[PDB]
Amino acid sequence: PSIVIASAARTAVGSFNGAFANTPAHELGATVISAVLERAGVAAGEVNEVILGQVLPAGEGQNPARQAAMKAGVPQEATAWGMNQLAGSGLRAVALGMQQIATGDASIIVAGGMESMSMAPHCAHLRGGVKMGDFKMIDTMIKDGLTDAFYGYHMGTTAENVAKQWQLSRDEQDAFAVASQNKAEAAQKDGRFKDEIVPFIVKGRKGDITVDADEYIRHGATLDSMAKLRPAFDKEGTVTAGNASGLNDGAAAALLMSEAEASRRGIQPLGRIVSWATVGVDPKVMGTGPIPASRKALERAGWKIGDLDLVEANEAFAAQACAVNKDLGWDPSIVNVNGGAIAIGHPIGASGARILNTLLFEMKRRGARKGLATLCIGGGMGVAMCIESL
Amino acid sequence: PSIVIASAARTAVGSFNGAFANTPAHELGATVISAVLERAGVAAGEVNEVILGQVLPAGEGQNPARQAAMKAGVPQEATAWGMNQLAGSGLRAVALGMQQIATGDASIIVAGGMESMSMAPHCAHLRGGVKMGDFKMIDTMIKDGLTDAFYGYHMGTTAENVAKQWQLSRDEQDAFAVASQNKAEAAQKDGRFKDEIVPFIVKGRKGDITVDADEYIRHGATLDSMAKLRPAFDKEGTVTAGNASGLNDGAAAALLMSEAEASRRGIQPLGRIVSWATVGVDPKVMGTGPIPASRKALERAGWKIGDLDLVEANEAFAAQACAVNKDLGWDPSIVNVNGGAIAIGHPIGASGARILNTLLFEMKRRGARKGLATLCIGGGMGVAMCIESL
Amino acid sequence: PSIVIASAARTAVGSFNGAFANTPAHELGATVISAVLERAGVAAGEVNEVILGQVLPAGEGQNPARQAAMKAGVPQEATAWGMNQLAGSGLRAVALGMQQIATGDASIIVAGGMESMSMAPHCAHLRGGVKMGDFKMIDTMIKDGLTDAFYGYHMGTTAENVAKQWQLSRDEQDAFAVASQNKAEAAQKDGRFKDEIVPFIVKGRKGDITVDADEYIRHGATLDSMAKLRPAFDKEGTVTAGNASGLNDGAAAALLMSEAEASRRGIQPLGRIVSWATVGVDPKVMGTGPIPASRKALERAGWKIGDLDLVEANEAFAAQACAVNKDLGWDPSIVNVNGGAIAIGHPIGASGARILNTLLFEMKRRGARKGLATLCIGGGMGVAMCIESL
Amino acid sequence: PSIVIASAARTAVGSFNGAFANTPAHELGATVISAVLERAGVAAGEVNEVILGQVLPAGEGQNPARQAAMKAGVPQEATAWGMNQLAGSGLRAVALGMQQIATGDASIIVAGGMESMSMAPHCAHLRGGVKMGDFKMIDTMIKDGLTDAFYGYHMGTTAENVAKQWQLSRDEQDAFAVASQNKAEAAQKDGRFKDEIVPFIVKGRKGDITVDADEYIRHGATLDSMAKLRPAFDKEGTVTAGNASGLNDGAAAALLMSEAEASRRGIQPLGRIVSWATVGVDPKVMGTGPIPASRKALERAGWKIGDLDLVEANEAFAAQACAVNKDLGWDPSIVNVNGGAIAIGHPIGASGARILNTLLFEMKRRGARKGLATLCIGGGMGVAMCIESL
Ligand SMILES: CC(=O)SCCNC(=O)CCNC(=O)[C@H](O)C(C)(C)COP(=O)(O)OP(=O)(O)OC[C@H]1O[C@@H](n2cnc3c(N)ncnc32)[C@H](O)[C@@H]1OP(=O)(O)O
Ligand SMILES: CC(=O)SCCNC(=O)CCNC(=O)[C@H](O)C(C)(C)COP(=O)(O)OP(=O)(O)OC[C@H]1O[C@@H](n2cnc3c(N)ncnc32)[C@H](O)[C@@H]1OP(=O)(O)O
Ligand SMILES: CC(=O)SCCNC(=O)CCNC(=O)[C@H](O)C(C)(C)COP(=O)(O)OP(=O)(O)OC[C@H]1O[C@@H](n2cnc3c(N)ncnc32)[C@H](O)[C@@H]1OP(=O)(O)O
Ligand SMILES: CC(=O)SCCNC(=O)CCNC(=O)[C@H](O)C(C)(C)COP(=O)(O)OP(=O)(O)OC[C@H]1O[C@@H](n2cnc3c(N)ncnc32)[C@H](O)[C@@H]1OP(=O)(O)O
Repeated sequence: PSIVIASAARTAVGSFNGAFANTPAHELGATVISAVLERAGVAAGEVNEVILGQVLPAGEGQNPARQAAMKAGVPQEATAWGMNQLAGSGLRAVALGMQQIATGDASIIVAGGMESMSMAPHCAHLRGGVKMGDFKMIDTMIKDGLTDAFYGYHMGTTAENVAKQWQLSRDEQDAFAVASQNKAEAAQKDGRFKDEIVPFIVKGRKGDITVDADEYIRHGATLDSMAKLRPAFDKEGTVTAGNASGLNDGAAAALLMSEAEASRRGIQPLGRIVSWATVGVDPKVMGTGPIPASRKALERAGWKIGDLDLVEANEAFAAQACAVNKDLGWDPSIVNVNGGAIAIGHPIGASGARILNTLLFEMKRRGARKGLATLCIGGGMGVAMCIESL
Repeated sequence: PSIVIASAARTAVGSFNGAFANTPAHELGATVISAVLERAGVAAGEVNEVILGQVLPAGEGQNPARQAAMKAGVPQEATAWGMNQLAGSGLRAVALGMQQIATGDASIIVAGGMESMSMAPHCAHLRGGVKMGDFKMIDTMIKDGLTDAFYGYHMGTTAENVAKQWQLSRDEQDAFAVASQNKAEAAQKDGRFKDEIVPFIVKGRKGDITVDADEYIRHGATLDSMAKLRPAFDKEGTVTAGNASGLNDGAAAALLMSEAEASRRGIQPLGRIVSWATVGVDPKVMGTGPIPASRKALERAGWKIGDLDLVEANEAFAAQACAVNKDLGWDPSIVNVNGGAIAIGHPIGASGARILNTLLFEMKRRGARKGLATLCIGGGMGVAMCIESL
Repeated sequence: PSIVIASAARTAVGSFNGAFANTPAHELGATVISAVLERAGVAAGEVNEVILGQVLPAGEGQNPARQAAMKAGVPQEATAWGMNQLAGSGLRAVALGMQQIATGDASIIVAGGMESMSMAPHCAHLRGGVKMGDFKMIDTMIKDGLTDAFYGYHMGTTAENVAKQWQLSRDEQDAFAVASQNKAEAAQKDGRFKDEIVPFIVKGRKGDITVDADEYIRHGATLDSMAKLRPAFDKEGTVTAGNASGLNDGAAAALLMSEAEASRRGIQPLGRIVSWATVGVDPKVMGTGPIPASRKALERAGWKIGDLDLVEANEAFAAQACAVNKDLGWDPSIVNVNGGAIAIGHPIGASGARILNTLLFEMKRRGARKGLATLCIGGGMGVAMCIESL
Repeated sequence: PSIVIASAARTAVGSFNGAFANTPAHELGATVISAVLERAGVAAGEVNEVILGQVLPAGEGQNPARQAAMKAGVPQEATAWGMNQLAGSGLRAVALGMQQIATGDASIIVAGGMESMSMAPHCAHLRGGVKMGDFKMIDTMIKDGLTDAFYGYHMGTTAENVAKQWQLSRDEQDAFAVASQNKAEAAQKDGRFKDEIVPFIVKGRKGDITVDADEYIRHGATLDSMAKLRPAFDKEGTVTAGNASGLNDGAAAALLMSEAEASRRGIQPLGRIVSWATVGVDPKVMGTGPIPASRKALERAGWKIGDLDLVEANEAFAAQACAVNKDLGWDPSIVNVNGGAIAIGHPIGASGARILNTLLFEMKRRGARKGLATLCIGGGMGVAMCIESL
């Protein structure tokens, strides 16, 4: 089996309670679904299944993947499901879809992720009844997204642990963050994100608004402004809101089919999926996940690390990002060339399809042959995928 | 590629706010994961991944499937993820596991489902705030489990749609339900759930309790107690509390590996998976999903309906189940031989694994060579899987 | 001016989530208003104002006093208002009614209090929105009723403060508590609450229930059952659920007019109000409020402590009740002759009026000439009223 | 007894979720208490009681009036209590305060009201429990403040009832409303609210903000702006957001003592309370309440309507204000000379004190000898107070 990405698309990443503050994930989803269909010239009638990574579905109704697909125009006869491996989710969905094709179960799959961290509700278990006493309304975004289920503290605390292990100074984390911002503002301005982004129309009462730019990138980001910030978790620590990514909203998708199918339709694919791997690590240092993941995927692809021409490695925190780069030893000048999530944002279930978008379109534009996408995963996991240009 | 269910276990299904009223899904999940390992004689450290269907994860912490796997002693090295195709989630998880092993990405998978409908919280989106006026706190079990996203109404209203299209009377669904209650009562007393069920220890403060029996089945179920119930959804309707399944809690799972590996380990498998399928249908008549999904599966196995020795066809509603039997035309004496969900319970994300567990242990008990398991899915889909004993 | 109490009534006192669990305070209020009118031979058309103490009006609608008055058939031309001096409220309401008559602003007032602790809601401020992080749903009963606003701790902690300053042992508190129960039981069995109580009909769907007995009084209370309880507020503390009053529902009221008006009508009044007083104390030892208030009220009446024939002093906690008795030195045999709040219950806003009811019917029964009613108030206050028989 | 108002003060009236959006009512209250004291040259140690009207206390903690008094430095020996007769509260507190002094129960009282509509929580009764389905989180400001308890509709509907009975056109209402804005604007710019307002410091993390000006008054209000609005309550109705008052925060108070005590201390009082009255009306036309109350107060004073030099009549709705003016026949040019609540706001429990404040400082400024303050009250009441200058 030879499976290709025929097309891909993503929304802009919206800031917490910004452009997409009242926009449900399945609407962002539906827009990306329509985009990948139109970009490859495949009708929505020909899609067999839609697979979407989503971490925070509380309150959005039955199977939001099926809602995304129906709104996109996919017919009732196809199928649609969601899945959750946290930040890994959106890239893992892409691997799952490839498997559907490889085992002769489907011809054409749309896979990716969607998230609205904005729209995540607060909740409380209330059936028994609260006879006496205050009770907590729990923020589901914090509880289901950002808190370790075993140790009970924030993901940023695991970033703290990774920093300590690898002895990464505050100045090393800030300098990395300022580079990711500077790279991102540069790509934005030079038009390097227009290709991958499909504009979203936010319908309203007193006017439609078109959103086509990443609103979380901060312009003119400087080391001095990074150095002014207070530590955000450990009170004499090194992780801040400046060297960690944010809470964001968006969606992203790819259309997969067999190489042969693409050639029958005259489609020029963005890449062939050569290998993928998922691996587990200690949850206290979950940011190490991408290391055994990226190395296992490379092993499956039969490739050496120096064979890679481009990498996209999710930047949840500057700490885990510096460490991952240090261990694997690949050339920093080929990693996150258009910036990473510290700058662009981290819409969790979507992020893995997001970075895959960035990779595929950058690989197309510089003529790169081989690349890899990798992310760390809360609870101690990593996921990775190798991509080769045709 | 030939993939087999080495082993399988489920919990008793508990009634709503009943035995597992304060038990999170991942604990019921950890208990079945450990039982599949034990029953097979496989060490937890040999498990590559745990895949669990779960529909209602709100408030349960990051990646509940990872929480289940970790409490069951599966090492940190392994991976876990959750997925949602509503009531088909648990069956689909098994197929996804199968796929992991057939694409050469894994050796040993634990797959199934888990659900606590009792532990599901109420929620509201409150980030923008509520400037003025009343607002609703939403039941996430109804909103995310039992309400159609497209038309707005309860799943029982779809069952009513199918009762009118297939012209099924209230005496025909009442007859169906009592028969299911009688079949499930006779099975329980006969000892025929003992093998599949693993006891679960409810940890309390004033005493542990060991749950090893389904508590939702009602004994001595009469047609008159059925015929004295007012309709739940349509006031001139046929669907009532008694001819529809309940709200339940439980978990259900299966250990997957290749046939060659089952033989190297000296494991005699419960069955070989031969084909599966999912298909979509008109959401208004979602209960019909199992018709095309069973047909596609049966065709992907090269089988005729006639070949089948045993079928488990989830009874969400008597209306949908009466209708599926009518269209397919298999012998109703080989369907849900030990009762159905009307009797037993319908723990949504878990139900598809549940009915697989009953199918496998019954097929072994009687000596049946071929089995089909199938379920309808909210939003309008079906899933099915063909099993063959060795 | 001389103001009399022409008539008085109270409902039975309901247990927390017991007989009155779903009855709003204003329906209790209305039954008592009707009763005081009937008992005096005064028509509702003659009432000028209704004044009701009430601590916990949240969720009850606009001005519950007006709702109570209107339901009892008091004409729209009358006025009605609520007030809050915490447990002082129902007694203060009577002094405020007496003031409207003394200043010539009204002729006939109904005053007292009403409280539904069971029907108190939980609440949160949600207008600004909750951008990120958990929030508490606050129990309004605990927050508005039972928590000190200055120090942040439960009223039971101020009882601990008093026990420590007055060196009152757990043994002494428990004996006081068991004596309260035993006196209240005896009084109930002997019929001594019959006169003061007006029966309340709790309307239902499957039948009405009449409630005319205090349900919180525990029959056969033992010293062993007080002695086994654990401290409720301080782990080396002495105050327990046994030697504190409970959380309760009820209403109580009195009909006030000038002495000259009672004589024109041919009414035999229950008592003349001779004096009242309210004084502040340190919040930390609020249970001491009755000391300065009783002494002030006695000064104003021109009476010595030894002149009193009967005293009702509210027993919020055994600790403060004991301290009050010690400081004042009145003969304990004339205090709370029929038990107090430890046994009967403490429906906050109604209690001041409840104990006045008990005092007036007992004075009448035994022919006592001079009486005092007093209560402590959260936030550090005391209220007292001197009554003389005619 | 002759009782005088020695001094008075109010905060600026804040807009809904505006300047006081996170300021509890008791904080606003404490500032006004300190101000009346400072203005009269009376020490906090001399105050016997504080009486504060307040409609919406839910969530604020035990007895907010005590909390306000304590914050202002009134000694623990003094007493404090809240009351609620709706928009009547803040004026009625003054009359209650006058009564304490007239019956010789106190010498120095601070009386007024406070309200934070912004801080009013949402609530639900959750004790019994919510077994299944959605439930309502009720806005306490609307339920307890603005909804009639007998008919279930907004106060705005009662305004429509009045407009209908009195045949008041939309253009007459919109003219009154624009006049009220234009008079308030003029008075604000001329500095006529300076004397009555005490500045409130809103303590902020990143800077304090001093609030000394009424923020709800619209500058340059046009008739065309009123004329374009949609009816707010009845779809062919006449009452709009423009010709109704708003939802607002504020506090207001007066220091009261005997005329002879003022003389001893050398205080030139703002006024002598000559009479007061409260009367009920039909709830359906509650806006007519000022008519019978103002006539009763004038009767009790021995004054004809034409003896009055200045009137303050609260403007809940233009409709009722117009009705009141037409029935009473007072010269409209002496009524609400500096604008009314349509322009300044309506902080419910504080409103009656706010209008008293305005009346006293205007009477002083122009040398008017005879004044009257009156307001309508939800549930069908009126309150009125007559003042004479010394
Ligand atoms: C495997 C995984 O994927 S784990 C990853 C999952 N995602 C996460 O864990 C998210 C991690 N981040 C978070 O949880 C949150 O965004 C936090 C806690 C770090 C920050 O949240 P907040 O406390 O609300 O920080 P916020 O975004 O407001 O920033 C704080 C201040 O720093 C400023 N700031 C941040 N970055 C910069 C910068 N580069 N330059 C200058 N100023 C900056 C902001 O403007 C802000 O100022 P303000 O509050 O006066 O307006
Ligand atoms: C794709 C899919 O899978 S769609 C399927 C998804 N599943 C569902 O939608 C679940 C459908 N069922 C439901 O929603 C609910 O069970 C309902 C609304 C139908 C009824 O449940 P509830 O409203 O919570 O009521 P409850 O479970 O307490 O039972 C109601 C009454 O019927 C009685 N009852 C129900 N069945 C029977 C029976 N077979 N014999 C005798 N009595 C019965 C109960 O004992 C109870 O009686 P009571 O009022 O005298 O105490
Ligand atoms: C000025 C003023 O007014 S301040 C006063 C205001 N009012 C108050 O502060 C009320 C004080 N009391 C309270 O707040 C509460 O009732 C508390 C916290 C003390 C106890 O509340 P709860 O959690 O409902 O405890 P609860 O009433 O169920 O009692 C606990 C146990 O003690 C037992 N108990 C209580 N009294 C007795 C007794 N006399 N004999 C035997 N057992 C007893 C109960 O039966 C119960 O037993 P269980 O746990 O085995 O079932
Ligand atoms: C006896 C008694 O005391 S009963 C009195 C008790 N109080 C009440 O009953 C309160 C009555 N008022 C209310 O309930 C509310 O203020 C309402 C329902 C009338 C309006 O409230 P809201 O829903 O928040 O509407 P809002 O105040 O935003 O006004 C709506 C629009 O009209 C506009 N508007 C308001 N006043 C004016 C004006 N004078 N000129 C021009 N436009 C105006 C606003 O700017 C707003 O425009 P926008 O939303 O595009 O920015």
